[PDB]
Amino acid sequence: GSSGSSGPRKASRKPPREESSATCVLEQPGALGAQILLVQRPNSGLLAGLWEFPSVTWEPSEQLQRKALLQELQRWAGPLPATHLRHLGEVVHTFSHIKLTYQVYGLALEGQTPVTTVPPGARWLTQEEFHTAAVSTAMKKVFRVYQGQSGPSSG
Repeated sequence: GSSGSSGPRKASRKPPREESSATCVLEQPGALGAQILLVQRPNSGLLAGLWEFPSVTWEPSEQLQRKALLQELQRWAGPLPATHLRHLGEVVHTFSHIKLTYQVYGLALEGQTPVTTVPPGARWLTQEEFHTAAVSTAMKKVFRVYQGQSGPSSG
């Protein structure tokens, strides 16, 4: 009985109070070692026009979420795996009179083919580059979480 509506983007009807989204972290091997991807929103104003990992609307089904979750990612990079995707914890930030629910997702290319492609709305930075990057707390929290289950060690 999921009450409330998801995706206040459309015609302003429901309050932001109920806002859920599923963000994922895309990483790929490089000369240095491994760099992640960071996209910026066209929005302008408060918490608008900032850099942060790509995300998609919230899905009730553990499958629908991952499915669409990738769709977006592809829009930026392109070829995105499926099995490599795995949910790693979550990030829920409580605002003054609002409640946001971000789903932390990790996705890295063990040894698959690179993307060597990206639109003018997405930039490929490193792990140390992201931090210094202007990112909203919410997002900054998703990273530390994604780092958890992630290591170079064999697999």
